[PDB]
Amino acid sequence: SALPTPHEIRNHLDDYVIGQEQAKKVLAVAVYNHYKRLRNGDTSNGVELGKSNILLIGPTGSGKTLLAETLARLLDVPFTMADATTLTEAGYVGEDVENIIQKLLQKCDYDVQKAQRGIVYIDQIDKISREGVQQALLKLIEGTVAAFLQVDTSKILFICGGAFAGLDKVISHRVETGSASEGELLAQVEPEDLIKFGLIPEFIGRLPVVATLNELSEEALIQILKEPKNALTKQYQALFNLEGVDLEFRDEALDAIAKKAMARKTGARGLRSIVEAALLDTMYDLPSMEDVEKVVIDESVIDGQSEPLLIYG
Amino acid sequence: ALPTPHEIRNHLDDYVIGQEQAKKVLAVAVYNHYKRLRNGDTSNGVELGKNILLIGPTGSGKTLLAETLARLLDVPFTMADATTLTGYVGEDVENIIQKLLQKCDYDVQKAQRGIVYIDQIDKISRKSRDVSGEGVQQALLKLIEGTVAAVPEFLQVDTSKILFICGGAFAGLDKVISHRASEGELLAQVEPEDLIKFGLIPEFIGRLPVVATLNELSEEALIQILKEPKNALTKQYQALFNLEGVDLEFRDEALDAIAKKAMARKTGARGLRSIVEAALLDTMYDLPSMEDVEKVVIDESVIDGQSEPLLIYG
Amino acid sequence: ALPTPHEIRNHLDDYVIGQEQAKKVLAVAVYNHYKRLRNGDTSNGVELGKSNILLIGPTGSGKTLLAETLARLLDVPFTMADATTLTEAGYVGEDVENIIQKLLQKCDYDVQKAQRGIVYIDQIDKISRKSDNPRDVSGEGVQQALLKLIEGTFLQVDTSKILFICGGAFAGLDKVISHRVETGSDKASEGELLAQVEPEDLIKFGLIPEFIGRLPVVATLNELSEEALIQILKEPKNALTKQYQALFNLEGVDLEFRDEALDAIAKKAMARKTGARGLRSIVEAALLDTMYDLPSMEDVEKVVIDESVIDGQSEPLLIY
Amino acid sequence: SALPTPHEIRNHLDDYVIGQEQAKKVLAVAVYNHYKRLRNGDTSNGVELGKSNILLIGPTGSGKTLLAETLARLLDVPFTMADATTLTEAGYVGEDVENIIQKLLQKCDYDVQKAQRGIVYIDQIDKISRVSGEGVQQALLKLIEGTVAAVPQVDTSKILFICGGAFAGLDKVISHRVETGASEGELLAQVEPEDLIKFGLIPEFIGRLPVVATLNELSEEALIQILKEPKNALTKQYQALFNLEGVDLEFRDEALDAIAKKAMARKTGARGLRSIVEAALLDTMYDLPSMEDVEKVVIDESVIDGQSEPLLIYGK
Amino acid sequence: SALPTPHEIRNHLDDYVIGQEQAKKVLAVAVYNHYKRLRNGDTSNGVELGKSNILLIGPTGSGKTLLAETLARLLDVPFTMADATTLTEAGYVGEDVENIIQKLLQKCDYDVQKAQRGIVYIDQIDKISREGVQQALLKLIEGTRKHPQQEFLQVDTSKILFICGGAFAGLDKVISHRVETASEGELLAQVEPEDLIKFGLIPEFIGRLPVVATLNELSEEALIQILKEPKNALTKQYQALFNLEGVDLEFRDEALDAIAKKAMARKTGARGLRSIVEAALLDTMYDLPSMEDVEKVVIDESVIDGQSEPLLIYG
Amino acid sequence: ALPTPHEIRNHLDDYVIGQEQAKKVLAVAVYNHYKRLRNGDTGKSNILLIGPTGSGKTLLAETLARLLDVPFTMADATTLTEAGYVGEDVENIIQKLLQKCDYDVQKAQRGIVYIDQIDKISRNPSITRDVSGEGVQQALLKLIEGTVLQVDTSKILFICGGAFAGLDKVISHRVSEGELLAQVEPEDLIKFGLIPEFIGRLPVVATLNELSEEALIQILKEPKNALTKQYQALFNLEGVDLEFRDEALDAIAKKAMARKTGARGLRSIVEAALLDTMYDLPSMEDVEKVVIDESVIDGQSEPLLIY
Ligand SMILES: Nc1ncnc2c1ncn2[C@@H]1O[C@H](COP(=O)(O)OP(=O)(O)O)[C@@H](O)[C@H]1O
Ligand SMILES: Nc1ncnc2c1ncn2[C@@H]1O[C@H](COP(=O)(O)OP(=O)(O)O)[C@@H](O)[C@H]1O
Ligand SMILES: Nc1ncnc2c1ncn2[C@@H]1O[C@H](COP(=O)(O)OP(=O)(O)O)[C@@H](O)[C@H]1O
Ligand SMILES: Nc1ncnc2c1ncn2[C@@H]1O[C@H](COP(=O)(O)OP(=O)(O)O)[C@@H](O)[C@H]1O
Ligand SMILES: [Mg+2]
Ligand SMILES: [Mg+2]
Repeated sequence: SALPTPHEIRNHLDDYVIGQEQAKKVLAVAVYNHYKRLRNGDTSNGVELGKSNILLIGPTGSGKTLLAETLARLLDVPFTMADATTLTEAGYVGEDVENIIQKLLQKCDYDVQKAQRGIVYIDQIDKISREGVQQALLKLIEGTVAAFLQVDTSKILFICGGAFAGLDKVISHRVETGSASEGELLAQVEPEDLIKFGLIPEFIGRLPVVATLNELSEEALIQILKEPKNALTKQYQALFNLEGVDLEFRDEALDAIAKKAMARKTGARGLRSIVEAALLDTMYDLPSMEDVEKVVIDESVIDGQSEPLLIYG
Repeated sequence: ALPTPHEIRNHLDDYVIGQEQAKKVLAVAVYNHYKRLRNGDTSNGVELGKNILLIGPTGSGKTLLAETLARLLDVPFTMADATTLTGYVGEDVENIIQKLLQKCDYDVQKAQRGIVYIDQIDKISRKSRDVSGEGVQQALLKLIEGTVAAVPEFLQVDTSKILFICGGAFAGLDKVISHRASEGELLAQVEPEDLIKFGLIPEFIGRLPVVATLNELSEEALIQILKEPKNALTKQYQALFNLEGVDLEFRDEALDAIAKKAMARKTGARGLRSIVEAALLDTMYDLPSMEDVEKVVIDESVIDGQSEPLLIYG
Repeated sequence: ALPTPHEIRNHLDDYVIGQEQAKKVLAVAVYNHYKRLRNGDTSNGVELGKSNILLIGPTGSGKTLLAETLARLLDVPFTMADATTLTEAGYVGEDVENIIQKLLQKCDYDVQKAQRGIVYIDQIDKISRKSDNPRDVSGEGVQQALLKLIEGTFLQVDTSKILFICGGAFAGLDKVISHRVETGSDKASEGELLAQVEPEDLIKFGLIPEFIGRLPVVATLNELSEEALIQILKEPKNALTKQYQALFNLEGVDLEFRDEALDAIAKKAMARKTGARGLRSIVEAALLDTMYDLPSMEDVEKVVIDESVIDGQSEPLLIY
Repeated sequence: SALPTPHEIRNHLDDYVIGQEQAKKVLAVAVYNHYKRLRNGDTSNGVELGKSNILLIGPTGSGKTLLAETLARLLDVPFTMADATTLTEAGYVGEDVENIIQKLLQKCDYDVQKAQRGIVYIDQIDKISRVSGEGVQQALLKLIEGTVAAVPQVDTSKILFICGGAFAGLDKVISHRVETGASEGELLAQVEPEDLIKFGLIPEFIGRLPVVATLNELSEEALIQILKEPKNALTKQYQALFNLEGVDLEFRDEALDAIAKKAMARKTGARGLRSIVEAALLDTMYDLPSMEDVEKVVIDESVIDGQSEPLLIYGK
Repeated sequence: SALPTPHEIRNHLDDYVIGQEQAKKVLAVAVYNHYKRLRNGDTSNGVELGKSNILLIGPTGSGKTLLAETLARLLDVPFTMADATTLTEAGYVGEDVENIIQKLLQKCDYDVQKAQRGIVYIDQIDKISREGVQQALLKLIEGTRKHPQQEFLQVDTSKILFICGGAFAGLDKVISHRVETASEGELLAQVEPEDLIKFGLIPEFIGRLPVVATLNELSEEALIQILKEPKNALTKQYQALFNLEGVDLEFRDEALDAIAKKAMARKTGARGLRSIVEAALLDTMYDLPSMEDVEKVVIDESVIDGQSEPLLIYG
Repeated sequence: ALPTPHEIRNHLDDYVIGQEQAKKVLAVAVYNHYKRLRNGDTGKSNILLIGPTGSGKTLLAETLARLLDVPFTMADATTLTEAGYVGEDVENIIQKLLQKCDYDVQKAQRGIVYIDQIDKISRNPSITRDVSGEGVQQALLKLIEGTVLQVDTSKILFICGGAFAGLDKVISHRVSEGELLAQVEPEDLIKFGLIPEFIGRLPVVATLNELSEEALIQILKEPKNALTKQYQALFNLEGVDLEFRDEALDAIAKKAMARKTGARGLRSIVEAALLDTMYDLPSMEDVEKVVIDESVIDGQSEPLLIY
C-alpha cells in the first residue's frame, strides 16, 4: 500500500503529542526515509546498507516514549520498548539484549519480515554512560546473512531516548565563545558533546539523527490533559460514562493539575497519579449512588479539601 | 457479582484490619477492571491504559488481600513468586497461565476473569541470580499484554483480560522517596519515578498505574506466617524439640499473642523469631536435662512471659 | 556423647567470666547445631534451623574466647577470620574460600571433620554499609559473598554443616536500638538495650536482610565489670600478674601487685573501652622503667601500688 | 602470490579513505607482513620474530576506525572493535578483555583458525594512559602476548591488533622533547616511543606496538573530496535518497566548499560532515514528498548562511 | 656467656643512633626479656611467658631500621629485613613468608638454633592496612646429608623476634580524635592498640605486637650529631677513606650544619645525608689520588653552595 | 698497582663518548671499592646506573672490569624474575663468575657483576606464573648481602643498570629530563617501587643523558631479536636477501642519537628507510637488497637492487 509523506506523519503525531514541532519534523523525515529505503531495498548500489537510527534527547515526561509508540501505530508496525539502565552493567544482559529481539519477535509474531519493519525504543541510554553495554547495541543494530534471529537487525528502526541531565552543561562549555535557555542549548548539540558525556564514538556514529524535546510548559500539560486522542480526561470521562455519569473538568481544575505536576517535576507521566487521586473517593462510592453529572473544580484538585460537585436527575 | 467498590471494601474489612485507603484503591481498581472487561476497552471511540502494585511490609496483608478479592468475586486465583522464576524461562511465565486454567477447570473465559498475584517484584529490582529475576520480569511484562499460545484445539486465553496484582516490600523505596514508624505518609507520596530509581523499568511501571500502600502489619497474616509456611518458625522449633523426644505444641492464642507483640514493635515478620526464641530459651536450655512427653506454649507464656511453658511428664 | 547445654555452659564458666546470658544462648545454639548434624538433620524433607550465631559485645568482652572455647569443649576444628580483610574484592570472594582451606588444614584435611568445624568472623559490624563511620559497594559484596558460604555449597566440602559465629562491637548499634525502643520522651543501660536488639536494628545499622536472616541466634555480651577485669588479672592460669611475677622471678626478685593497683588497672582499661585486650598494654607501661633497670639492681622484691599505675608518676617500691 | 600486495592493499584503501597516503603505505606493509608471516608460520626462522602491532595516531574523524575496518574487508578477515575507555574500568576487570575474543569468534562463526587471522581495533588508547587503569594495559598487553583460554581455543598471538588514539597531549611532548624550532603533520612524524612513555603509556605496551602510523588533519580540499569521491560519499547518498522521489539533487561546488569550511571550524573532521548536510536538507526533505519538482540545487548561500532555501526547479 | 642488661643494650644503641632515648629504653627491655625467655624456656615455674614482639612507629628516616639492625649486631644474632609491600596483593605471599625464613637461614649458616634466636624486621607495616597478609604475618608472628635446604622448615617462627616498623601517616590524626573531648611525638606517646585498629590493623595482629615504640622527627641538631658522633658516622667513614691516601679530612662545624640544613629541605631525613656529603666530596675524591696534599678542609661554602672546592693544604 | 680515578676515567673515555659526570662517579666508586679491598677492610660502594637504553651502561661496566683485569659477568633481572622453578637463579651468576675466574675464590671476590633492567622488577598480579619483581628484589638482595665452595658476595662489586622510564616523573612531582635525573634521591627510587633495603645497598647513583653510538650499533645486530635480523627475516619470506652495510648501521645510530630517542627510536628510523622498498618489493623479483649509509643518512638514494 501507499506510504504516508513526512507531512502526513507529522500531522498524526500532532494528535497524540503536544508541541515539540521541531522534533516531530525530524522524526517524520527520519522515519519516512527509513521505510522508503527499506522498500527500495537495502540500497540503490548496495552501499548504504539501509540502516538508520534516531536519538531522542529530552527531559523526563517530555513525550519521547509517546513519540516512538505513536510512530509505530501510524505505520502499523510492531513496536517494542526496552530500558538501557536495566541493561547496563550486566553480561547476561548482553545475552538479554537479544531479549529485546525476543521481545519484538513476540509482538511481531515471529513473522521476521514484519520484525524487520518494526521499531525498537531504548530508554535511559544516557544513564549507561559515565560503554560495553553500548557495544551490545551496536552488535544489536547489525545483522549479517551468509545464505534465534532469522532477520538481520540492520533493517529494524532504532530510537534511543535519554534525559542527558549533564549534557546541557558540556554543550555550554563547548559553546562558551563570544565574539532556562535549555532549548537553545540542545539545538547546538553535536556528536562530540555526546562523546564527552560518555557515549562511545562508535555508538554515536550509528545514531546520525538527533531530535531534541523541550521541557513541557504549564499550558503544554493542560493540552496534554485534553487534546490527545487518549488524554487522561477523555479516559476518565469514558470510565464515568459506563456508570451513566458525565464527568466534567473545569479549565481551572486542569490548570491546577498541571501546576502540581510541574512542582513534582514528574512531567506528563505524573499527571495520571494526580488525577487518579482527585477522583479516588468519588470513583469509590459512585457506583453506589445515581447522579447525572460530576464536576471537578480546581478546589477539589489542588487543596483536595473539597469533594467534587454532584448533580442529580 | 460485580459488587460496587463500597461492597468490595466492606468484604475486605472482614479479612484485613486497617489500611482503609489501600482497601478503597483496590476496590476501585478491581471494580473498574471487571466493569471495563465486560464492556471492553474497544468501542466508544476511546482506549484505556488499564493493574495494581501493592507496596507494604512483609506480613501486612498483601497476599491476603489478593486472595480475598478473588473469593468475593468468585474468580479463579493464582499466586506466583518473583524469586522462584522457574532454561528458556518461558515456561515459568506460561505455567502461571496454565495453573490459572487448571484452577479454572480449563474454561478460557473464566481464566480471563482470573486474578494473578506476583510476589517479590521488589526483589527483581535492587537499589545501591539478580539477572535471572529481572529477565523474568521482562518475560512477565510480556504476559500481561497480548495472547499467549497454548502449550503444545489449543484454544488459548488472552492474557490482557486477566487482572495482575504485584506485591513487594520495597525496603529501599522508603529512602529514594524521601530523597526525591510513620513511613506511611512517605509511601503516599510514592511516584512512578521513585520506582524507576528503585530499579523498575519504565515499561513495567506504566503497566502498573495503580499503587496501593500499607501502613500497618496484619495480625492474621503474621499468625499464618508462623504456621503455614513450610519453613514456619513453629515447625522449625517443633523439629528441634522432636530431636529431644519432646512434643512442642503452640496454642492458637499463643501464636496470636506472638503477632500482637511483633506488631507493637513494628519489627514485622523478622521480629517474630526473636519473640519465639525468647519464649523457648529457658526451656530449650534445661530441656535436655529432664524427661517429659510434651511441652505446651500458651498466650500467658508469651505475652506476660510470667509463666513458663507447660510440661507434661511421663 | 553430646554435652547438654547445661554442661556446655558449665565448661564455658571455667574459661569465661560473666556473660551468663550469652553463654546460655551459645550453649543452646551449639547443642542444637551439632544435635541436628548428628541426626543428619531430617530424612527426606523437613525443616531445620541454620543455628548460625551473631555475637554482639564491646571490645575485650570475650567474643573470641567464647568461640575458641566452644570448639575446644567439642573437640572440633576452629578457624578465625577478619571481615575487614575480606571487604573490597572480587578476588577476596576467592579469598573467602581460603577460610575453608585453613579449616581443612587444622582438620587434617578430613572433609567430614571440617563440616563439624566452627568458623568465627570478627569485625562484622565494620563491613556494614551505612552513613555512620563513612568502600560501601565493596563491604556489601563481602556480606553477600560470605552470605553464600553461610548457606553452604577442589576440597568438595559443603559449608552448610559448619557453624558460623560472627562477632562485632557494633558501636553505633546502641544508638539505633535506643531510637526505636524509646517511649515518648530513657533506657537503663547498654546491656539492657542490647537485649532489646532486633534484626531491623541491624538492618538500619548497615547489615543486609538476607545476611541477618542467616544469623538467627543473637548473643549479647556485657561490658566486663571492674571486678571481672580484676579477676582476669589474677585468677587465670596465665594471668598477666602471674606472667610478670614469673619474669621478675628469674631475676631473683618478688613482684607484688597491690589490690588497689589491680583495680587501678581495670579502671584505666574501662576508660579506654579496650576491655581485657587493653590490660597488657597498661601493665607493660607501668612496669617498663622497672624492668629496664631491674637487671642492674640487687633488691629482694618490688611492690606495685595504685600510685605507680594510675598516676604513673611514682616508681614501684623497691625492697632491699 | 595469492595474498594481496602492499601496493594492492593501499589501492583498496584509497577507495574508502581519502588522503593519509603515508599512513596507508605503513598499514599496507604492516598488514601484508603480518599475514605473510602467518601463512609461512610463526617465527619459522631460527631468529626470533616479533608480531607487528599497529598504533594509529590521528585526530578524531581522521579515518583511523575506517582504515581498520577496510583492511579486514580487503583480506576477508573477521574484524571486531573495542574501546579502551569502555574496558578501562570494570568490576570484572581484565577478564572482560577476553570477551572481545568471544566477539571475534561470533563474527567468525566460531572458527578457531579464522579467529587467529582476525583483526582487533582498540579505540581511545590514549585515554587509559594517565592508573590501576594502566593495569588494564597489562591485561590488554597479555592478550598481545597470547595463550588466553577461549570459551571451549584462540591464539591471540596470531591475531593482529590495531590501537587508535587522538593523543591530544602527545603533540606537546613531541615538540617539547625535540624542542621544535602549525607543523602538526610534521611534528607527528617525529613521534617516538619515548614521547608515548612521557604521555603515560607503559614501555612494555609500546614495545608491543612496533608499527606507528600518523594521520594528517583533513585539508579543506580533503573534506570536499570526501563529500564527492568515495563510493559511500554523503552527496551520493542524499542524491540517491532524492532520486527515490524522482528528484535530481545537485550540489554546487561552492556548496561543497561551504560544507567543508563549516566542518573545519567545528574541528569535528569528517564525522561532522553528515550533521551539517542533514541540517541543510532537513526542511527540503520534509516537504519534498508533498510537492513535485524535477530537481533541487544546493548552493553555498543555502548551506553557510542557512538563510535561503534550496532552489526548486519544475522539470518539463 | 651472660645476657646483656637493658642498660648495656641502650648504651650500645646510643653509639649508632642519635636521640630516640625513649624508644631505645623500650626496645632494650623488649629485646632483653625476649632472649631472657628463650634461655629459661617457654614455660617458667608452671606459667607460660608471653612473647613480646615489637611495633616501631616513627617518621621515615628516623632510625627504625637502624635500630633493628643495631640490636642484632650487639647481640651477635642473625638479622634479616623484609618489606610488607612485596608480600601484599598476592597469593604467593604465604610462600614468601617461608622465603623470609630461608633468608634468615642463609645469613645464619642454616643453623636452625641460631636462626630461631634471630631477628626479623618488617618495614612498611602501615602500608598493608587500607590485610590477608596480616593473616599470613599473624600466623608467622604467632609461630609454627643434603646440600639443599632439606628440612628448611625444621625452624619454627615462634622463637624468632619480630620487629615491625611503619610511618603510620594517618595514625597521628586517629590519636587526636580520641584525645579531644617532637610535638608529634607527644601525640604518638598516647597511642593505644585501639588507634591501630581504627587505622586498619586487625585486632589479632595488634595483639601479637604488645610492645609499641615511637620515634621523633629528626631536628637539625640531631642530623649534625648523626654526622659525627655515631661509630659509623659519615664524617668518620670519609675521613678513613681520605686516610688511605695519607690525607687528613676535616669538616668545619659550619659545614656539618650546612649539610643538615640541606637534608631537612629534602625531608629525606638521615637517609639523604650520605648523598649530600658524597656530592660535596666527589670532585675531591676523584683528583685526590693524583696529587700530594697534607690535609683537606670542607667548609659550609663548599657544601651548601657547591661553588667553592675544599681547601687544600700542602706539606 | 691500582689505577687512579683519573686513570680510570681516562680509560673510559676511549670506550664511551660523553657522560663525563657518570664516569667520574664510577671512577671514584670503583677506586674506593678496590682500595678498600686492598690492604684489607681495616663495606658497600655498590653502584646504580640510571640511563636510557643504549646509553653505555653495559659497556661502562665491561670496560671497568677489563681495565682492572677483574672477572666480570652480566645478569638480567627479567631472566632472574622466575628465579627458576626450583632453587635460586641468583646463585647461578656467582657460578658463572667463578668459571670466568677459573674457580679462584679470591679473584671471584674481586669480580664485578652487572645486573640489567633493575627498574623492571619494581612493581594486578592476576595469578601470573611469572614471579613478582618485588620478590625478585629480595632474591637479588640476598645476593648483594653476603652469604653466611663458599663465596661471600660482599667483596664483589655490584653494578645495577636501568632505564627507569617512570622515575623522571616521580622526581618532577617531588620537586629538563637530564637535569632532573641529577636531583634523584633514594626517596624517588622508593616511590618508583624499589624497597628501602635494596636502595640502601646502592649508595652510589650515576646518570647518563645521551646515547652511545657503539652500543646502538651493537643493539642493531647482536641481539637475537635485533632489528636487522627481524627485517632480514621479513625480506626472506619474499625470497630476497637483505644486507645492511656497516656504514648504514652507524648512520642509523647517529640519527637515533641526534633525536635522543634511544634504542626504541631505532625501529622508526629503519622502518622509514625500508618503507618504500618493502612497499613495492612484492611486485618485483630480485635476489637481494643492499642498504648503504646513503640510503639511511640522506634518504637521498634508494637501496641497491640485485636481480
Ligand atoms: N506532548 C505530549 N502530548 C500528549 N501527551 C503526552 C505528551 N508528553 C507526554 N504525554 C503523555 O505522558 C506520558 C509520559 O510521556 P513520555 O513519553 O514518557 O515522556 P518521556 O519519554 O520524556 O519520559 C505518556 O504516556 C503520554 O501519554
Ligand atoms: N570473660 C572473660 N574471661 C576470661 N578471659 C577473658 C574474658 N574476656 C576477655 N578475656 C581475655 O582477654 C583476651 C581477649 O578477649 P576477646 O575474646 O578477644 O574479647 P573480644 O572478642 O570481645 O575482643 C583473651 O585472651 C582472654 O584471656
Ligand atoms: N580520510 C577519509 N576519507 C574518506 N572518509 C573519511 C576519512 N576520514 C573519515 N571519514 C568519514 O568519517 C567517518 C568517521 O571516520 P573515522 O574512521 O571514525 O575516523 P577516526 O577513526 O579518526 O574517528 C566515516 O564514516 C568516514 O566515511
Ligand atoms: N637517629 C638516628 N641516628 C643515627 N642515624 C640515623 C638515625 N636515623 C636514621 N639514621 C640513618 O639514616 C638511614 C636510614 O634510616 P632508617 O632507620 O632506615 O629509616 P626509617 O626510620 O624510615 O626506617 C640509616 O642508614 C641510618 O644510618
Ligand atoms: Mg622525540
Ligand atoms: Mg645513609
